[PDB]
Amino acid sequence: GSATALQCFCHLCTKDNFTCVTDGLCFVSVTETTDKVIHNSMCIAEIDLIPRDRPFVCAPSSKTGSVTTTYCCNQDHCNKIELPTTV
Repeated sequence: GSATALQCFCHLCTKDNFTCVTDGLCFVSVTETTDKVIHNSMCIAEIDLIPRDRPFVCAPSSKTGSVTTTYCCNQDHCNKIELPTTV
C-alpha cells in the first residue's frame, strides 16, 4: 500500500486520471518568481530522482530567489499538499 506506488496529482496528466502512478515518489515544483508563480505537480519516478539517492531537486539550497518550495513525498496523492513552503 503506497510507499513504492504513488499516484501524484500532476499538471500534464489531464486524461492520465489527472494523476500518474510513479515508481519513485511525489514531487511538486512551486517556483514563485516575478516571472510568475510556477507551481507544477509531477509524479516523480524513481528514475527522476536526481540524484537517485535523494533528489536534491527537492532541496536545491533555495536561499532567497526563485522561491522554489519543492514538494517531495512518498504518500499517495500527497503531491501538492506536502511540507508547507519548504525550500
